Amino acid sequence: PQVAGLKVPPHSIEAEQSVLGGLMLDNERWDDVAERVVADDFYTRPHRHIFTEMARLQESGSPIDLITLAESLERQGQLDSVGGFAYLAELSKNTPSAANISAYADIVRERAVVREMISVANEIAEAGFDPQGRTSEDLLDLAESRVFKIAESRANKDEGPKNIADVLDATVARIEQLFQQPHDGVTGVNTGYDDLNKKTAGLQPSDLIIVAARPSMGKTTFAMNLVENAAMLQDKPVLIFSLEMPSEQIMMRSLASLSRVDQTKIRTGQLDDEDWARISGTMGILLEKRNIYIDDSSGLTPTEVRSRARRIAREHGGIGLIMIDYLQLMRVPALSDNRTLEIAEISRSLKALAKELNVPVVALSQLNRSLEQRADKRPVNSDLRESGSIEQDADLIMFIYRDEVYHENSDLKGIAEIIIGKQRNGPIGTVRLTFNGQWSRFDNYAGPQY
Amino acid sequence: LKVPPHSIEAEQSVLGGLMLDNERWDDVAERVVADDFYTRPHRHIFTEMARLQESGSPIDLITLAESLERQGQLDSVGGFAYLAELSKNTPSAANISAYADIVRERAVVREMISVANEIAEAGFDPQGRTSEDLLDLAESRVFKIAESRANKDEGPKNIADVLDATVARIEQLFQQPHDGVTGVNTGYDDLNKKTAGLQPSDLIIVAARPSMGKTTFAMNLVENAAMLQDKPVLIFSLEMPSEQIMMRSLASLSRVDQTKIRTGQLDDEDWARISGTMGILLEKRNIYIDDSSGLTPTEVRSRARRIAREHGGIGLIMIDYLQLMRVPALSDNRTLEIAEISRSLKALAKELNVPVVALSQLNRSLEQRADKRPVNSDLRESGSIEQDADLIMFIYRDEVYHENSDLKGIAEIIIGKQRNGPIGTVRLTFNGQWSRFDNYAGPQY
Amino acid sequence: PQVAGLKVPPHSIEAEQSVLGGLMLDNERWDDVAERVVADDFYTRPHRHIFTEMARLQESGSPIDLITLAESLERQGQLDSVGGFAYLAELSKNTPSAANISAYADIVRERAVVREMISVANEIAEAGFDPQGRTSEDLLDLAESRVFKIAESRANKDEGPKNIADVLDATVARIEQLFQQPHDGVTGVNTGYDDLNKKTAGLQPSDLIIVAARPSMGKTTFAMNLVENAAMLQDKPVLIFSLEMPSEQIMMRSLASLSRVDQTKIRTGQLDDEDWARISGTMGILLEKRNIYIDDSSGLTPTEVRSRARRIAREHGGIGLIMIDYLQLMRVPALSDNRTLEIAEISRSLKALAKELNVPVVALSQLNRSLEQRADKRPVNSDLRESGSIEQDADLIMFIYRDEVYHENSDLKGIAEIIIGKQRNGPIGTVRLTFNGQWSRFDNYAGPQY
Amino acid sequence: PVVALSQLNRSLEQRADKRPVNSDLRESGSIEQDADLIMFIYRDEVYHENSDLKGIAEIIIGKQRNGPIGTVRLTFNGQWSRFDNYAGPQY
Ligand SMILES: Nc1ncnc2c1ncn2[C@@H]1O[C@H](COP(=O)(O)OP(=O)(O)O)[C@@H](O)[C@H]1O
Ligand SMILES: Nc1ncnc2c1ncn2[C@@H]1O[C@H](COP(=O)(O)OP(=O)(O)O)[C@@H](O)[C@H]1O
Ligand SMILES: Nc1ncnc2c1ncn2[C@@H]1O[C@H](COP(=O)(O)OP(=O)(O)O)[C@@H](O)[C@H]1O
Ligand SMILES: [Mg+2]
Ligand SMILES: [Mg+2]
Ligand SMILES: [Mg+2]
Repeated sequence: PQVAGLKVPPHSIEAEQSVLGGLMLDNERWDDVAERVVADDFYTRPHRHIFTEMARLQESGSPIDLITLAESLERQGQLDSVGGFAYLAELSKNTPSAANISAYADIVRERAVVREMISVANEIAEAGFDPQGRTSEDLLDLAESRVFKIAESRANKDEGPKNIADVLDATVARIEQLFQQPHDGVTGVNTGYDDLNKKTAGLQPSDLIIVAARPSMGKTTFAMNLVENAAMLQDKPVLIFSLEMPSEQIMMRSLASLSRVDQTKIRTGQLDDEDWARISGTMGILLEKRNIYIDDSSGLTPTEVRSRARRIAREHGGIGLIMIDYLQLMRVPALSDNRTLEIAEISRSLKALAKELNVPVVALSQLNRSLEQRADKRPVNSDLRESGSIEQDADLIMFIYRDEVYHENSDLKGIAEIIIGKQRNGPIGTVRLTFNGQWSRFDNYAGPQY
Repeated sequence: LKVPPHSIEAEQSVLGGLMLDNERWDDVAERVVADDFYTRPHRHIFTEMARLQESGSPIDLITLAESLERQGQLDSVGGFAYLAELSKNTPSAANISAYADIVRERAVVREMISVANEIAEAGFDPQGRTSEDLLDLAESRVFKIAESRANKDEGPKNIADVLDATVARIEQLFQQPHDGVTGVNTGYDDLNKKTAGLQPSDLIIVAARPSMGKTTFAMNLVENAAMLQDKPVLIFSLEMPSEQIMMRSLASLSRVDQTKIRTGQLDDEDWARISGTMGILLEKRNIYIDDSSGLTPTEVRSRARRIAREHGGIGLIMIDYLQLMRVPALSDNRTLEIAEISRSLKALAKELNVPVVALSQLNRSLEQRADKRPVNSDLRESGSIEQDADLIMFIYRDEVYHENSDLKGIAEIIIGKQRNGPIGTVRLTFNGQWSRFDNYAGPQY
Repeated sequence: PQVAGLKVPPHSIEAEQSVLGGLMLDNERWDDVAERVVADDFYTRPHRHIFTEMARLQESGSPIDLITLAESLERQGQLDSVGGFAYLAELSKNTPSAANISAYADIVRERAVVREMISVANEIAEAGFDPQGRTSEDLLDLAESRVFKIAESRANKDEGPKNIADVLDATVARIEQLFQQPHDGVTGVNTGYDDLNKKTAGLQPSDLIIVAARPSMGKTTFAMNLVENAAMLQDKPVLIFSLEMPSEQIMMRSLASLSRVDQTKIRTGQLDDEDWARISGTMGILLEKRNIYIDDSSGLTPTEVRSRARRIAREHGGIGLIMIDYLQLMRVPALSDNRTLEIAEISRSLKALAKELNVPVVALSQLNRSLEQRADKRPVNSDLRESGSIEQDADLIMFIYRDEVYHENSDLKGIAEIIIGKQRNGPIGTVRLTFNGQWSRFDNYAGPQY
Repeated sequence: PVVALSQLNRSLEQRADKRPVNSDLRESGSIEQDADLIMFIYRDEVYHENSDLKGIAEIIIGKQRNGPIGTVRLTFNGQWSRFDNYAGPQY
């Protein structure tokens, strides 16, 4: 009957059956499950054992679907204790589609934690009635312990609140490591532009830089210049998620910058021996390193972006930089109707990413026309209208004003000034850069002052 | 075999030995309170006799009976015969302290089992609550007994039991110098007077358009309250990691600009301040920091409980750029998200007897006003925090929105809400390269 | 075999042991169980009589566990007669969690109905075949009364529908008891504001008052003044649920208001002898009385509010006032997905409480900030957006406006007006009061008409 | 072989194209897993009038265990309930 079954401890075996075989079908969602779920949150011995195997093996063994699991279990030699491969095959039979997993990873936690807490309550009571030579303070410190042990068994790392001295020693090691080598003016990533390295103090390793201007001001060119220089200097990856334009134009413009010959003398082939030599030079010095990876997709969400980036992270080493062109595309199905909160959540998640990996971010944007009808037309932070979320999240913003698009009579055609709208860890101001942009590159401007 | 453990002749013994010796009253009262006992009549006896020991000394048999008649309560305690049974029996000696002690012990136990059973109830019939919103309940209810010393975790409170704590509060400060302060000192001799210190149950909110160093101000607060006070503090930087936080606070102390530190070059003049503040900070270990990515309020509560379980009790908190906080279940709608956040914050602070400091942000419908001082109706996040809070401090600083304006190197603290006091406005300075506001010793505003 | 297991009347015995095992192990639940179960709902006579004692004691003698029960059970001569002490120990030995009771008392009621219906069906049929020379008129009224006796066995004796004449006797007795004594215009509770009792006839005793405003008008002060006054104007308790802020501030405020001194002379300590005199007076008047009870809780539900209140009601006297502060914090978690239904639930439940005890209920609120864009700002029934159920349940609503926040050039300084906006018994109006908040109290205003 | 007809949730409706797929079949995968062949169906005379597919029926196949997937065209003359083959432009 049910009355004899009512004393049962809550357990949801059905989803617990589904989840294992669902991950046997796919090892791509495995991290989001490993975080949210732990062994003891499985009810019985065998499922728990199988998840133990499937969790330890991905530290070393990539292939865990059906049979390398048998190789593992052989190296443990615990055949026919969970039924071995017999009941394992009975399990691997199940959920041959396994579309999604999240709720089936959450209800486990619900039932597991509830069961555990209630066992604890039972213990507290029946201990209070059978005290066994004990007194209140000792009677109750155990209660503190058994209550706070639960979530402590689920926390994973020292992610918790850092004592002061640890972060202190970390920062002091940074100061010392920097004190060894020359100052360089930089405390992070270099951009090449020495005049910019001062104000910015170098692109810092934990931030969400933003760059912005109307379309034909060529912000995209500047972003590619940044990643370009940062790739040639470092011994470390970079990444580029260009959305609007596919990659076979990206690389043409990249060679236009690196190689200082226009697109037209490349797509055609009118290039002289010196020009052939410089194209071959950029080719050969990129070939040795091969830092860049590119995803020239159509439209994306931050959730996919974290996966695509962390895959590169685990492939080799910590990354050095990221770029994102024309931010406004990156969707979110939840708020596909509204836009304000959409941009808010985008910026939020990208900040979270950049902190999750301790690496910078570039992330461009568009502006609103209305600065046209101000008659000075110089950008300010009020101009880009996205509810001003980015004006809060961002550790850095800067703008571009190429003089020649609006005015032509003026003599400063071909010069472009950067405006730094806001910076967290420094001052604001401006700089002056120059533009020989039939091959899409900026360079320094060693003129008189501004 | 099993029973909610009560002793019942110890109780009668205490009542009897308390009747004949009216003076034997503080030795008891320091150990026992009405709800500590088991039955109803003995409680009402105890509290009426307390009412009599207000002034009336003689309380054994007859004056008690007469008062208890005046409240019209005789014979609901048995009767006058059952009463005189007590003075008849138990002429015992002064083995009275340990009686009250064991009775208090039994009461603590009974309370413990009651809590455990409530936990089991809410484990079986959660009423849509998940586990996250359930461990919160459990840990709170247990912690309230474990930390607390008055061991009456839940219930209403009759008044005398409240006035005792109130007047102990009003007592302890007069002995020390009061100095206008109650709670925490910010170190700013003008703000202390408009505030009397960050009172230890209140949700403070800071609010400003970004480039104002509100982050800097809050760091300055927790810093000064880390050194003056001798209890922990917490700093949650959802805005940025701790390697920047450390440089900034250390800079604020040593009065050396950041651009010199991270550059890695500096003078003996500066080393003599760095080493010092390092050591003075290190021989306390006040601080704890968390450089997380995205937090719920429940995680905040959890971490805080574990801290105070370690040792003593915290005294200040700082949360950073509150809009990042997201309770995931209601991520689809934003207003209720903010409301639940602020609710949880308030209950946290009230639970631990602390202040809280929570930064925020503002809507840009103020810039077109052409005056640009903030006020209450400027922040549009449903106004869910305007109703929850106790203290607010907007910030304005003229040398952003103008270059030539003749208030250079000055900010100001526009207060817009005060739960226990009045409002005002204050003048402070800003030297943004070593990141510390200072007092404005000058004319008024 | 099992076939002969079908003619048995349905019953449960393990649940019947487990219930009593929990109740004997814990007294906190008797409300719920007695709100689901009655003596005859059990199977046999012993467990019936046991439940009889375990209710009839908690009527007056609260404690019922194992031996405080047996000490009464003996005096009716029933030891070693309903199972006895040795067997009765079994019930307290096993199931020492008291983990679930309510479920283990639902099914008993189910089977009890299912059995007391069938025992009636058979007893109707056999008489329908053994008519005894009866006639239908003498044969169907018994069946009526039989079927209805089932539901009568459960119903509490004093919740049914009353006749006109008894109610009318109560009414005339009320008017009589009034005319034995002056009237003062009051029909219940007094406040201290004679300007208010005329439009209100006092706080009536079975209602849901609401006191709504913008943040800084001072509603909290007003409610505290009300309960503060009704303390000394009565010989009967009160309650407060200061969900907003804890006791050590509330009592400072209350004390101060009673003694006409500012808070800033207490917590500072720069005060006079006249001061301490007026302090000790109100102190020694509060403590010779023992009316008030306070609850510095954090977050609550009506389900717990009812329990905390009824504990007070059953301990001593019947309460005569309540206050609840900053209502919005009251969680009822099942609905927290939504808010409109949440407020509807709370209002519904508080109304039901107040009427279940025949007492008033102050309860505060907040107003949405829509009025600001109107330039009149005198609040009205339309600007509170909390499902508008509070606009329906309430037998009274009294907003608060106070010009010297919005304007500062005021011809209307130190004056707070009370915009009543709804009434269920009297008429509407508007009251004019004065404010001097450095000690947080409102006062009368002997002044011009309006 | 065994034919076994079935029905579809209206969950497909709001998609603005309303051609079925496998995931449109909300049946806890109870036959998306325990099947060998599927052939969803569509007929554009239903959802839209200005669709230039008057008298068209297409056999959408979200799955075939033993072979390749596809997408196929037929006609429809429901006035006596029969399908024919399509001899027109390709697909
Ligand atoms: N053949 C060319 N002649 C002149 N300018 C060029 C040529 N090719 C590229 N550019 C410059 O490169 C810039 C890149 O701009 P664009 O890619 O449109 O910016 P965004 O990516 O923001 O749209 C252009 O604004 C343009 O002035
Ligand atoms: N080293 C520095 N040199 C010059 N200005 C600085 C320096 N550090 C900070 N600032 C200024 O101080 C302000 C601090 O703002 P911040 O602390 O980020 O508060 P918020 O997070 O609200 O912007 C910035 O506007 C910045 O311009
Ligand atoms: N100690 C004080 N001195 C001067 N004014 C005060 C003091 N305490 C409170 N006030 C004023 O009186 C008001 C009290 O109302 P309050 O309790 O804040 O109502 P609410 O809970 O609705 O905010 C405050 O808003 C404040 O303006
Ligand atoms: Mg572009
Ligand atoms: Mg900040
Ligand atoms: Mg209030």
